[PDB]
Amino acid sequence: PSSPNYDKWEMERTDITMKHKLGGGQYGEVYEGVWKKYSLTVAVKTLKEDTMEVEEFLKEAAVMKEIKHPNLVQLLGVCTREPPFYIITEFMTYGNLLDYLRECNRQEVNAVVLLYMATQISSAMEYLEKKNFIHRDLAARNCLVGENHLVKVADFGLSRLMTGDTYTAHAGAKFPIKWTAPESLAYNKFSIKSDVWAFGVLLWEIATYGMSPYPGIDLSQVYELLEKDYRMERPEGCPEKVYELMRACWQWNPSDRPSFAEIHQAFETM
Ligand SMILES: CC(C)(C)c1cc(NC(=O)Nc2cccc(Cl)c2Cl)n(-c2ccc3c(c2)C[C@@H](C(=O)O)NC3)n1
Repeated sequence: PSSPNYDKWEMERTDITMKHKLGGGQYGEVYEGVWKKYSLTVAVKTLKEDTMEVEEFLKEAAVMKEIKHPNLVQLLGVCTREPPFYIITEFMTYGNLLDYLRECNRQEVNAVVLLYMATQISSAMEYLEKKNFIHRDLAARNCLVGENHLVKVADFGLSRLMTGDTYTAHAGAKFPIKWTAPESLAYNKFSIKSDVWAFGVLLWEIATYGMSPYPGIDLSQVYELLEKDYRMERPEGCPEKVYELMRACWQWNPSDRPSFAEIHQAFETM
């Protein structure tokens, strides 16, 4: 603290022991680490080369210092002095939520756990809304599961890392089409209300244990279908009030969609 200039986030590289990369590789340069002096497992995001990709890294770190919520990824410290630069967060032990849902025992991860996981996310988004932060890529793949069904919303920059049809072209721009609000597809602008759309698809994800949205529909077909008022059907075993919440998040006009504050209230009140 005595230091005049000072940064409470900056700390010692040699405190962290870096293990192998996470999620094999399809989540980018994010590593398992141990912060030995605390016996804490961590997730470390590094930056190689001299590069001027450096600007983004420092944006990310500056965003994360602002964000403080039990259901949002939490910055534990950084290393910016010398290469590689490090962003350090707590390791969520069960990995991403999509795979967690797909690979889980449904008796242990039963319907109340699903609804508890959904309430955690809605609460995270309530906080972000209050902060006026637009997430832009909300999806199970960007949520993380920790101990005892703790869920945290993150953003792994997955549009530049995932191969396949998750991120695709629509009218000459790139989108995770299945999570994308119609006005975002058509006008390439985003809002908290477009995150609300994403939230409704994420709900459907949770409710189906990680099925790919719009089954039976060709991707080139979703905009036209949404415009004709097609929406996904209620998943098997999904609570009536949860499906109604989905259908509200998927109102054509952004102004008819609930706020996240309202979405959380629906969870409290259901
Ligand atoms: C809104 C909120 C969910 C709080 C969030 C969380 C992160 N970031 C993050 O969750 N990062 C992370 C995840 C797991 C493990 C680690 Cl070690 C980290 Cl650092 N951002 C974030 C901020 C800025 C940037 C990115 C991500 C990604 C990066 C890119 O364009 O590629 N551009 C800048 N916004």
